[PDB]
Amino acid sequence: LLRQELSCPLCLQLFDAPVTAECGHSFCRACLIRVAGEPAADGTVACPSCQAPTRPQALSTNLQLSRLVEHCEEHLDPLSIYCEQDRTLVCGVCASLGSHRGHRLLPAAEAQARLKTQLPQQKMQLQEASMRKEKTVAVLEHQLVEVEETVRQFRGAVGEQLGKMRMFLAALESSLDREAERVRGDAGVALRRELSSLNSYLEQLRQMEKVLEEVADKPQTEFLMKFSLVTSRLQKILSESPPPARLDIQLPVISDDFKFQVWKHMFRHLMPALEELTFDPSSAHPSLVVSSSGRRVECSDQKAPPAGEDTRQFDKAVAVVAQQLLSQGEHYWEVEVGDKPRWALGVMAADASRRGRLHAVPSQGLWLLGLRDGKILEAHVEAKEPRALRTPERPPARIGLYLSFADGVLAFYDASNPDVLTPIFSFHERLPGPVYPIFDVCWHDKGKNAQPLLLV
Amino acid sequence: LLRQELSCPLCLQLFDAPVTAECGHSFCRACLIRVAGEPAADGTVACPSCQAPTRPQALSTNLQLSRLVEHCEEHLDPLSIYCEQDRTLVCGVCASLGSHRGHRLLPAAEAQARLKTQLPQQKMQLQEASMRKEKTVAVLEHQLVEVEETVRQFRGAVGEQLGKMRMFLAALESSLDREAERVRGDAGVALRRELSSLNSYLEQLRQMEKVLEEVADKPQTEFLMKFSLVTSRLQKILSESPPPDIQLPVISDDFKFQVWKHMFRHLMPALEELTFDPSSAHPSLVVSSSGRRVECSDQKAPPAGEDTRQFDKAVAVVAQQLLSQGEHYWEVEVGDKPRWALGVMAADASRRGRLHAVPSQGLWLLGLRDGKILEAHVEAKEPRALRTPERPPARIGLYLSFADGVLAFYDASNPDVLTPIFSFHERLPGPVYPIFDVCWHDKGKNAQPLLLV
Ligand SMILES: [Zn+2]
Ligand SMILES: [Zn+2]
Ligand SMILES: [Zn+2]
Ligand SMILES: [Zn+2]
Ligand SMILES: [Zn+2]
Ligand SMILES: [Zn+2]
Ligand SMILES: [Zn+2]
Repeated sequence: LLRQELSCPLCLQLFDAPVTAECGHSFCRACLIRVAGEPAADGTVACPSCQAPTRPQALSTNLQLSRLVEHCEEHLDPLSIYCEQDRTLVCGVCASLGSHRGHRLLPAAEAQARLKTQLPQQKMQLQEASMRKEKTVAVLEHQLVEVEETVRQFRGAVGEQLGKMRMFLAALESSLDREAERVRGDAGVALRRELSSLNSYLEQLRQMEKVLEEVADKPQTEFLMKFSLVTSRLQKILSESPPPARLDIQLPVISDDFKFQVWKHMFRHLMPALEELTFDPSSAHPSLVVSSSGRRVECSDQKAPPAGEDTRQFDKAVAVVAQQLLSQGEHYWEVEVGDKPRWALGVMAADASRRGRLHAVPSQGLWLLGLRDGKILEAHVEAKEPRALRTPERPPARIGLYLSFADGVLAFYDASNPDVLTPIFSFHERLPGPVYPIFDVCWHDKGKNAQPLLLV
Repeated sequence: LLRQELSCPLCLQLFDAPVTAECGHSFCRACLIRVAGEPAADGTVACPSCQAPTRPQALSTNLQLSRLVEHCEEHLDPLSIYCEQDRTLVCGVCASLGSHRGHRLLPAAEAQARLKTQLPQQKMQLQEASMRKEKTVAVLEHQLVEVEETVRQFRGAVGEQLGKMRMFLAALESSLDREAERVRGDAGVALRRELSSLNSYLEQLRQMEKVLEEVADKPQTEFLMKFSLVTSRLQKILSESPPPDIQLPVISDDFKFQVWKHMFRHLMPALEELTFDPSSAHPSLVVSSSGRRVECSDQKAPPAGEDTRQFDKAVAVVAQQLLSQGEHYWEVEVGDKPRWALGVMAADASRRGRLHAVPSQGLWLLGLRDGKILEAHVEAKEPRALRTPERPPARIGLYLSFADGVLAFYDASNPDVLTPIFSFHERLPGPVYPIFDVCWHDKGKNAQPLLLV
């Protein structure tokens, strides 16, 4: 093992006084010194091999292998043959004795000729190992940068999740403390108006008391003069007898009901940017009259003219789609429905045969929903039969809708109060998209389906 | 026909030079120039009775008798006769001429004798006016203190309303970014260990290349030495052939909802480490663990006593303490309990007599029997129920605020978050007591141990 366990990959010197580390390794001194990079100034001097460090300040000087050691230094006979059964080089005397008296072999000259011939193949394996190690280096850089930049995206989402409600709270507190401060200004004006009034009154009253104290002993003429003057002024200020009442504030004060309604108002007012970039009539229909930037809809008393047959347009399906749709991000918009007693909403891809709303259900991804007669829901869902819902204790007025993607986050909830929305139903599952959601209003229907339909 | 401008009715002093201004009033200047309170030292422009735009240099004056005279002295006849149709006292010439040739009057003496008699009565009226002025000053101070203390309460509610979610967001971001930093540390440990490995590999590869470059032209002995050494080490490293992914739960797209869910939990109102009260305790509800955890067994119970603070038949529990301001939150578990009851009552109803005691007298009820048959009653014939959700119910949450009667108790099928399924709506003067009851064993299975906090 002079060349098997006593083979330093760095030195192959005359091994004596090996340095032992807490990793469980024995090695040489300058051989290990040849490794550069990490001095104790930058930190640990860990073993690059076995995940167990050892500082140069924890010397456990153990020379066990150096004392286990004992041309050739044993026979003056140079190393002679590499064993072909043991796969080991020894010297002729040291080989025949001990190790290699009983194996199969190949002669030394032939073996070294084989090696001197095969040299470039091992060099190619060397540069191939270098190529693989650099492939792994590139994987390392790509993985580390992808991780830290995904962290960049996550911390940015954190930043925006902060910013939404942070700016909301700042704006609400500022608005309402300025409201309170303007009430302060009004009350201050009132109190200083009464201040000026009553301050003039009492100041001149005490002036009057001192003046009468002086005038109590004047001759009869000016005596009566001042008497008449004071009589007139006192009768005037008693005619100006103001019957005063208190103020009776009705300022909305911080109770402990606010939390619910204010928290709904923020739950609504969480809203990213504008979606006032309108629709596409690419499959529009006859029976409707539109206005208000082409947005408010109804029907009128003019029979509707038919349309020539076209491939994309429906046979009769009187519905509407829009223009924009993405496959990333978030979007919001707001509508109202008025007194409309029957309508329908759903969504469809490029796959269905648009001409004909015959038997066609979300079984093929032809997603449906509708309602008749005020509140009578008809939920055609992944079952050929509709379902119903609540009859709420108040009529529904507006609608508001929002889209997020990764979960197929579809959102459409009533907004009968612009301060606060009220949920109706959702389906927490994913849709690939973007295909279009489509929305339908029925015909004139004798004028019964002819009452206005709002939007902004 | 007011003669009020004999002098200024608000100054009663020397030369005035009356101002005819756009306020609709006749003004002086020294009246409030010598005296502060409505001063020009800060830019005041208001009338103490109208508050109209007016400046002190719009003079349109009269100096008739001021230039004439230097006692009436318009005739060298002092004021002589008081007039009664107009309540004026003038001199014979100035009265009879013009003003007072045709009125009711008092010539000489009775009126001024009345005045000399009534002097102290008008002084007493002056004391009354002083008392009224002090009433108005006290109203001023009361308004000042109410205003500044309303500012106190509003700014304090603002501070705490900030602090709750401000500390919540800070804590959540800190916890999760430190979690991210620890994931960074893990990735750093992996990359630096592989760094040490591969840098040692390439460094000793460079050593091998330089050694072979130097030594490729040496004698055969050390040649064969190197041959065997490299053979052994290279077959060792080919045996050491490495045969080579974070699953971090990322934010969802509905993620905003769950973040709001956890905030809805950790809103952090006051803590209620104050459990039930055995002020009317009974046998079959054994309590332990600082009066928290309760059980019961198959040994019959001593019969009922009779006193003030004890129930009719209900072997049940009442509460110790309750105030009239603030908020109180808690989270509960029910185990496999299929039947129980909770409610609230005032100091008026009797705890004796198990007849149909109902919220008809404001004795508000809620209960459950037989697995999931909910029974929540108000003044009617039968208690009501609701949809029975599918995912198994585990835990409960409850909340109280006082001034608005904010009563709350909602499902918490995951203790992280509650979901509103059933509660009532009333404001109570209070504080009236919450009471709690568990029914019998029914072979043991109707009575299983109970917990809170
Ligand atoms: Zn060495
Ligand atoms: Zn030998
Ligand atoms: Zn051998
Ligand atoms: Zn004056
Ligand atoms: Zn005025
Ligand atoms: Zn006269
Ligand atoms: Zn008269």
